[PDB]
Amino acid sequence: MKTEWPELVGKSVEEAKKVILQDKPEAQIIVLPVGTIVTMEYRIDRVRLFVDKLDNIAQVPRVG
Amino acid sequence: MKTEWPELVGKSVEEAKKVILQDKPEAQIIVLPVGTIVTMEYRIDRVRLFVDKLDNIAQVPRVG
Amino acid sequence: MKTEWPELVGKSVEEAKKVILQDKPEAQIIVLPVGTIVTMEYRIDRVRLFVDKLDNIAQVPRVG
Amino acid sequence: MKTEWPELVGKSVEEAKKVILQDKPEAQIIVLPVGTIVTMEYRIDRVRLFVDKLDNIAQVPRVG
Amino acid sequence: MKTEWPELVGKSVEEAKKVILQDKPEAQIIVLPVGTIVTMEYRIDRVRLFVDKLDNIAQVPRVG
Amino acid sequence: MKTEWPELVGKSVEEAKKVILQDKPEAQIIVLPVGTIVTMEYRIDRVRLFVDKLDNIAQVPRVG
Amino acid sequence: MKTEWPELVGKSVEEAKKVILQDKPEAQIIVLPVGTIVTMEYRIDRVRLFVDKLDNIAQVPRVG
Amino acid sequence: MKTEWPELVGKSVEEAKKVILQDKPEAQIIVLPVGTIVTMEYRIDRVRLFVDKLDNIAQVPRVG
Amino acid sequence: MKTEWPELVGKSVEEAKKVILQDKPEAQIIVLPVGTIVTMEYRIDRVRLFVDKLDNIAQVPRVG
Amino acid sequence: MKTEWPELVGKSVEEAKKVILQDKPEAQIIVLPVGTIVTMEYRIDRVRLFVDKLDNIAQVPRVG
Amino acid sequence: MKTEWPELVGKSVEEAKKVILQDKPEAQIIVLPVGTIVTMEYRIDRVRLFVDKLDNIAQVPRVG
Amino acid sequence: MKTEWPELVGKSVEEAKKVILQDKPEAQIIVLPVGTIVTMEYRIDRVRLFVDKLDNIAQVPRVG
Repeated sequence: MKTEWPELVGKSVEEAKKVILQDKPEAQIIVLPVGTIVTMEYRIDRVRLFVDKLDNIAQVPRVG
Repeated sequence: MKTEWPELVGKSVEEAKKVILQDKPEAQIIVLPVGTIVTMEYRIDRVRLFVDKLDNIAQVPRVG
Repeated sequence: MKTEWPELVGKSVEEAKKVILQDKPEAQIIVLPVGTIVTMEYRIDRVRLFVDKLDNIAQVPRVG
Repeated sequence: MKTEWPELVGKSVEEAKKVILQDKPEAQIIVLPVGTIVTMEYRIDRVRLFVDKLDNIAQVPRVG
Repeated sequence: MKTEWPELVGKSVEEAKKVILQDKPEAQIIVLPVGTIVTMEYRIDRVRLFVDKLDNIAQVPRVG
Repeated sequence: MKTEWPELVGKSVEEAKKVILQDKPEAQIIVLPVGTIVTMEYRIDRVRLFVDKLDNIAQVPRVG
Repeated sequence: MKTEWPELVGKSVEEAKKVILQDKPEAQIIVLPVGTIVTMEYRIDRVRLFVDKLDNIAQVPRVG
Repeated sequence: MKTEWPELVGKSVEEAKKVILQDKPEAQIIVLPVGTIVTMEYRIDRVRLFVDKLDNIAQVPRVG
Repeated sequence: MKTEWPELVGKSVEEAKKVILQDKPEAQIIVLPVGTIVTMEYRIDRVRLFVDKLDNIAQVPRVG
Repeated sequence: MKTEWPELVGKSVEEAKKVILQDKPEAQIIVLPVGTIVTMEYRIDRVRLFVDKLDNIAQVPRVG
Repeated sequence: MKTEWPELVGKSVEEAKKVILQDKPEAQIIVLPVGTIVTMEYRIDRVRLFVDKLDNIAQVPRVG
Repeated sequence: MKTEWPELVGKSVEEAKKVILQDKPEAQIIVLPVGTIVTMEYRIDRVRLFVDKLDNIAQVPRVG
C-alpha cells in the first residue's frame, strides 16, 4: 500500500493533490504549514501536506 | 447522542456546518486552525472544527 | 454583578459587543484569538472575547 | 514621572499615541500583539502598546 | 559538493533560487520563515531558505 | 567598530536601513518580528531589525 | 452533580483527594503541574488537580 | 483489534502495563508526561501512556 | 486592601508566607516557577509567588 | 548503510547502545527526551535516541 | 551606576553574588535557568543571574 | 582562530572542557540542555556545550 511520496518534495499543492489522488483515490488531503503541532490519531485515508511560504511541499508526504 | 463526525475529515467548513446542523440543530460551530491551544471547559452544544490552510476539516470534529 | 456571558458562545463580535454593553456599559471589550497567552492583571471593567477564524466567540466571555 | 496609562485600555492606537505624546513628548511608541514574547532591556523613553485583533489597547501601557 | 551559501545572506528569494540552481541543478528549494520549527530528515537535494518579513535570506542556506 | 544603534528605536525600517548603511556599508539588513526565535551564528556584516506591527524598530539594532 | 471544588484551592493533594472522593466516589484524580498543556476529551469521572511546586492545589478543581 | 483502554485512566503504570500486555502481548509500552509533544509515525505495536506527576494514567491509552 | 508586596522580592518563600499571612490572614499562597503559564481566573484570596531556582521570590507578589 | 533501528522501539538505552554499536561501530549515541526541539545539522556518525520517562526508546532511532 | 557584570560570565553563583553585592549592596539577586521566559517590570535593585546546568553564569548579568 | 569542535560530539563534559581549554585557555564553558532557547549576544571567549540526558555533547561546540 503506497504510504510515502518523496517525489513530491518541492512540488506544488496542485501537483501533489493530482499525484496522490492517482495513487490513492480515497485520499483526504490536508494542507498545513511546516512546523504545525500535530497530535492526531491515525487516519489511513488522510494525507497531510506540510507546505512552505509558497505552498510547495517541504517534506515527504505520508499517510496518517 | 451524536458526538463525532469522522465523515467530515477533508470537507469544507460549509459542508461541515451543514451536516453538523442537520445532526445537531443547537450546535455552536467554532472554526480554529489545527494546532490551536485549547484549554476550554466542556460545552455540550459546541462543535469545534480544526481546519487546515484551505479551510478544510483536518481532524474528526467532536462535541465539546 | 454580571460576570459571564455563556449565551454569546458562537455569536459574532458585533453581537457580543452589543449584549455586553447593555449589561455592562463601562465595558472595555478586547478581541483576541483563541489560544492567546494572557498573563494580565485583573481589570473589573474589561471583557475579553476569545474568537475563532471567523470572529465568532469560541469561549464564554468573562470579566477580567 | 508618568509611567502607566490605565485610562487607555480599550482605546485605539491613534488615541493612545496622542495621549502618551501629550504626557511624554519623547515617547517611542511600539505596537505589539498581546502575548508577544518580550525580553528586552529597560528603555525609559519607550512605551509599548499591547494590542488586540482590532488594534485596541488590551493592557495598561507602561514605560520600559 | 557545495553545501552552504553564505553569499546569499541578505539577498532575495529570486536571487537565492537562481544561484542555488546554478550550483545545484537538482535542488528542491523550500522557503520558510526564520524561527520555523524544523524536525525533518536529511534530504541531500533539498535547500531550505529561512526568510525574514521582506523575503530576504536571513541565514546561511545549507543542504538538508 | 559601530555595533549598536539605540538612536533607531521607534524609527521606520526605511530610516533604519538608511542610517545603518551610512554607518556600515556592507550591512546585510534583516527584518524580523519582535519575539522571533533566533538561534543563529554570529555574522559580523548582518544587522537584524526587530520590528513591531507597524514596521517600526522596537529594540536596539545590533550587529550579529 | 458536583463539578467544582473552589474550597480546595491552597490545600494539599492528600486533602483534595479525600474531599473529592467523599463528594465523587468514582473520581479518577489526576495530578498535573500548573501550566500543563491539556488537550483531552471530556471524562465525566476524571478530576484534574493543577498543582504548584509544593503540591498544593493552585486552581479550582473541576470535573472533566 | 483492541485499540483503546479507557478502563486504565487513573491507574498506575504497573497496572496499565499488566492489562495492556494481557490484551496485546507484542505491545511496546512507552511512558510520557501529559503534554509531551508527539509528532511520531504510526506504530501498530506501540502503546503510549500519558502520565501525571504520580505516574498514573491521565488519558485513554491508544495504540499508535 | 493590600494587593502587592514589592518588599518580598529576593526573600524566601518562608519569609514571604509569614509576611503575606500577617497582612492577609485568608491568603491561599501558591508557589510557582518564574515563567509559568498562568491563565487563571481572579481569586481575591489567592497570592501567587513566582520563585527562582533557589525558591526566592523573583517578582512582586500580587493578589489574584 | 544501516540507517534506522525499528527493532529498538520499547528497548532500553543499554540495549539500544549495544545493537547500534554492533551495527555502526563509529556511532555517537545521544540520548534525548521525546519532544526535544532539535534543529541540528546532519551528522552521519550520530544516532539520536528519543527516550520516554523510563529511558526506553520511544521512537525509531535514525542516523543524523 | 554599575549596570552590567560581563566579568561574571562563566563564574559560579557564589562568586557572582559576592561581586554583585560588593558593587551593589541593595541587590536582590535572582537565579534563573537560561531560556526562562521573563516578562517582568524594571526593578532597579534586582539582578537576575541566568545560569547553566552547573549553576554557572551563562550570560552577562544586568540590573532590572 | 579555533571556532568549532566537531571532534567532541558524543564525548563527556569533562572531556570537552579539557580539550576546549587546551585549545582556548580563556574559554568560558557553559553547559546547557539541547533545545535551550538561546538569544544571547556574541561572546568570543564563551563556548556553549549542548548536552543530552547523560551530559554528553549532542552537537558541535562553537565559540559564541
